[PDB]
Amino acid sequence: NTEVSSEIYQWVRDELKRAGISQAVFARVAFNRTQGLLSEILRKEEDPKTASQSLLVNLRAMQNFLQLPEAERDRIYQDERERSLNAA
Repeated sequence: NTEVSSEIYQWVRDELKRAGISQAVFARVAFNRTQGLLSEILRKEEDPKTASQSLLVNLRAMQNFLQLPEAERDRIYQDERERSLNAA
């Protein structure tokens, strides 16, 4: 109804295939922490019902990001090279 369901994992797969970006990006914008973790979380696909504390927090952040408007995600997905260097 309004709880953390398996849809969270399915959303990430759909968002990644729809948007068309690397895991490093979606992982940095979804839940900044450490690369490679998203792989283990997606591989197991364990439901929050039988998930750990650290796991529940991961899906919680991913949900808020997916719930946010596309306009916001677009600005985040685009803005990557904030420190755009210059050629002398």
